[PDB]
Amino acid sequence: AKLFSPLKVGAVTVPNRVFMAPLTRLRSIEPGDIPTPLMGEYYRQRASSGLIITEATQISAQAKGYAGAPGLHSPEQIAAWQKITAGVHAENGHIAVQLWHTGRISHSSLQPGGAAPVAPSALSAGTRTSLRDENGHAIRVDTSMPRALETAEIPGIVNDFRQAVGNARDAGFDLVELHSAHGYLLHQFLSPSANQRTDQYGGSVENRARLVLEVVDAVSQEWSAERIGIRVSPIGSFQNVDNGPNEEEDALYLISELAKRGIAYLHMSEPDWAGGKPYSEAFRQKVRDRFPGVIIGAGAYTVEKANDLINKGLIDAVAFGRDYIANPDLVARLQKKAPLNPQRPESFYGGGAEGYTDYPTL
Ligand SMILES: Cc1cc2nc3c(=O)[nH]c(=O)nc-3n(C[C@H](O)[C@H](O)[C@H](O)COP(=O)(O)O)c2cc1C
Ligand code: NA
Repeated sequence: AKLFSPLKVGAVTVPNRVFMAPLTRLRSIEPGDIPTPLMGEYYRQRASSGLIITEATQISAQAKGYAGAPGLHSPEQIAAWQKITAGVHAENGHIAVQLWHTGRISHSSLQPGGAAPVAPSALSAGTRTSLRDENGHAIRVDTSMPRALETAEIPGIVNDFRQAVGNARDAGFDLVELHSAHGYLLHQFLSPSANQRTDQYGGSVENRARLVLEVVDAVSQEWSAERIGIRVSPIGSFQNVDNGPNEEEDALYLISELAKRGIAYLHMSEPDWAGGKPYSEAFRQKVRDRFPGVIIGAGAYTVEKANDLINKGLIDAVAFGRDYIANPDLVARLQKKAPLNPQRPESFYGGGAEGYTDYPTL
């Protein structure tokens, strides 16, 4: 029953702890990377969630690495998001925008001027991203070799997160979630496998965490620390980005730095979903010891797991991913122990209403 009780999340009080994890769906309008009324209906259908966390959204045009992913850096984008947030709030829902810079998980055809994408170091991501073929359908393509950011360019990255959070506030969102996970730009700097820099942003864990903490500080001053959430994936390997040979201690360092800044929540994307070893309770307790604020757990969660960890005080809420794709009233289904619709993975990425707004309620 506690999974269905209210929770204060920074400045915002949500009615339950069944959260919608951020899910890239690649249905935005190109050119311009504009959210659509169809996306608004998708999110409106899921506003019984205690907190919707949007698909990852570009902080700038440079941030783009997927065709079809939305932006929050242009007046067109802001206007369209404003209708989405209004739609969710008119269902008495709550909504946070996940903000990313994709870094080296990108393609030069998606970048301003067709230039190479940026990263902490000029090292191939060794993975693929999603473009659109001439008929508008998602296709997987090798990422482009990135250019290493100059030291003097790091403030511009911070400044672009800062402005994007300003726009998130103007656009009506309740919170923002910094995307510091899954091998995108912030995680690239955190990871010794993607970051081989020789300036103050590479090497030691203090140098590697510096950018993400500069971002947290800037966006907290732009809006408020109690409006800032962050998603991390600091244990295991994700999209070919690992967390180095001291991953547990390094993770606990970052978590303690985040706690010092009073942020609204810590959202941990666990490896049990991808194919790694799941968090031990001893690790979870070390996290909790360092982070007394809201912790969101994610990745292959049962209701059993959710109750267990919530009743134990180790997490405060759970973000459901694929089950939210297929079940707009997931909250009701979980309370009533009803069954779930089956997922149609062939329509997760790209397309239109089918596999998106056409999953039914009880
Ligand atoms: C289609 C799809 C899109 C996703 N998009 C994002 C994203 O934009 N940002 C992010 O942080 N995680 C993203 N994820 C990871 C999920 O948010 C989630 O954490 C993961 O799938 C495991 O949780 P689950 O077992 O409930 O699906 C995505 C996953 C899927 C399947
Ligand atoms: Na040089």
